[PDB]
Amino acid sequence: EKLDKLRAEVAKLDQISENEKAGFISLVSRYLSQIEWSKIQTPTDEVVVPYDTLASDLEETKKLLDKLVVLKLNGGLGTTMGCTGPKSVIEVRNGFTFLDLIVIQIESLNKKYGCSVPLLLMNSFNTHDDTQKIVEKYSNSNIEIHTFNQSQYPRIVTEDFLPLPSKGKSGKDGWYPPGHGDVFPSLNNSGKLDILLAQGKEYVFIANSDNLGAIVDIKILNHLINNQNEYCMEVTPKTLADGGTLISYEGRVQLLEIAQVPDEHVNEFKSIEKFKIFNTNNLWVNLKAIKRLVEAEALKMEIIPNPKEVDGVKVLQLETAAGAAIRFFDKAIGINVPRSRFLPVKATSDLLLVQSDLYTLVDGFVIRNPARANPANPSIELGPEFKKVANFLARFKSIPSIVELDSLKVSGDVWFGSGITLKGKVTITAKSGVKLEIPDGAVLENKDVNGPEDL
Repeated sequence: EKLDKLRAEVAKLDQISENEKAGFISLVSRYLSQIEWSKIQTPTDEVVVPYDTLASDLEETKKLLDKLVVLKLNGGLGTTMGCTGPKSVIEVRNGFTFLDLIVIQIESLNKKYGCSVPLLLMNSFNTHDDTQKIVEKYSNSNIEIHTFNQSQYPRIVTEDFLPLPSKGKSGKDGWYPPGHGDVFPSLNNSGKLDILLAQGKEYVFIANSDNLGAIVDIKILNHLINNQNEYCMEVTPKTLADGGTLISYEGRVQLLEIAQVPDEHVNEFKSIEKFKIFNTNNLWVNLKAIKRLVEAEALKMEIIPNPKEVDGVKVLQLETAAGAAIRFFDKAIGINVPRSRFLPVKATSDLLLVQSDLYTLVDGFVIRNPARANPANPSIELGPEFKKVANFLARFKSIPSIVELDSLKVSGDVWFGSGITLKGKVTITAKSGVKLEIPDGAVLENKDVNGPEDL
């Protein structure tokens, strides 16, 4: 029994709590111990509710908001985009970080309705101390901000299936936060869940701190209160560029990810024709239901292995997803929302969009320029030279105007001046060894640039 050998070594660790050891051992048990395609059903409009059908007063809206807590997933670092510290503290636009804008937006909500919707940041051991220091700057803000630290699990050395860390030794490299599905046991273990319940809060709105579209939506909250759904996942129509989908399966809604799709149906799953929606990671969950299901040990989400290398040594990081929890909640639904609620910043190409003239900031909210009639955003592709935020900023003296852009692709050592306008289809391909400069004031429209001769 490899399970006993691992549980015994986990028990000797002194860096994490007994609750965390038990949760990790549980994940390992499921990992060590596929959907039936013919049973999958497309959700009806009663199971995935189109946003246009939602039922449309300051004081009554306060009564709704008084039941809400806003939780932002803040356990991840800015590594992908070349930044240290929490991903949420990268600057988005006009010097404001993701977390800055979240705070201003809740301040706006509190002012308009005379409420105090609490903000709860779910940190990880990778972000918690920095976030504690950072949230000192909101001390004078019209907001109640709290934080908690999610679970800390040991990485598993793949070769011998033993924990990487050891008793009484430091080192972040030995550990990992076990995904966003951990929000539910962590809300409980940290004590925040009992406090929220005791305060009369009833629903938590969960979202990634890097989704600029994930604002509190009164119509959605109103629907949940009126119909007592225990869980609502916001989905949005699939495009070619898109993720897990909601299905009806054995009489209730559940998330389906490609990992659970048998090989012979992966192409049908990946197609655009059968599944029309995907999960935005905007989640609304009933707090009493979480407590019930955490205490019943019912939240047995699919294990996501997420393997990694620590100084070239292969490790396992067993994780779970927050969206996968939906199949355990009663009266669970999807809501199919417009894509304006799905604006994740995952790459510097997304920063280009939000920092451009395509958007502006209005009281903390990211507002799309109405002069772009096309509701689709331009496609933007940049080479690895632009991967890191600082390098992306250096290579754009100003952000080009892209209101009329269809698509931009840039590769090679390219440096943009200021005051540039891009229209239609623009490709810029700097050949090997060429440091290509796009001049100040350039207008590029339906143009392929392959060298200085094209400028």
